[PDB]
Amino acid sequence: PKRELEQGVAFSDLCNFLVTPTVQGWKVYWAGLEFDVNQKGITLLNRLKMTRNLFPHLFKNQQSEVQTPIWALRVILAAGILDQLMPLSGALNLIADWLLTTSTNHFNMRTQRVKDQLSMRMLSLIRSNIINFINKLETLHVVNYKGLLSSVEIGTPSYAIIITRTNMGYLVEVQEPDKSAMRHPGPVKFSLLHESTLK
Repeated sequence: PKRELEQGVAFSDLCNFLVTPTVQGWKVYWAGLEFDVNQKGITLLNRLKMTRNLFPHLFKNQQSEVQTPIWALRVILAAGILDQLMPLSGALNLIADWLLTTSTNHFNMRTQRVKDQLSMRMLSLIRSNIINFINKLETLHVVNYKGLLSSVEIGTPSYAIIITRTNMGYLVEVQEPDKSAMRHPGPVKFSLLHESTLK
């Protein structure tokens, strides 16, 4: 049955965040997209917590917590979905949430409605959103003294995402919707994804 095949492939590709260890780090395969995530930049972030004074809310703040590079990738995927989002966006939003607020490799479709939504079209729309987003990110300039764009922000009721281009990769942060971390020393989660990962 055509619907059956279609939904079989969409379910498989959207509900399984596939991670495979490699020599340099990790291969991630999700939604038919492939990423090489390496462990570079990892140690540097621990060590920091000039740049240190630029992002005091991350480095000079006992409420900031460094995450894994895979977490950073997942934040980038969710952001990619949400950025155009701002049809059934219910399913999209669920997916983005799963990606960003959890570390599980499988997406439990709770409702049957959600399951019904999983289709070639949904796969297609998600892939296109994420690719568009990645292209946008690649247009960011490194942090600079002229007025050239270096950050994008994706704000939602539940959380605020901020992604910044620096000489060491994309700095990926999630703060509370209000931006309590920016006083004040509100909580914030963050990491670094090397440039190579998005190419």
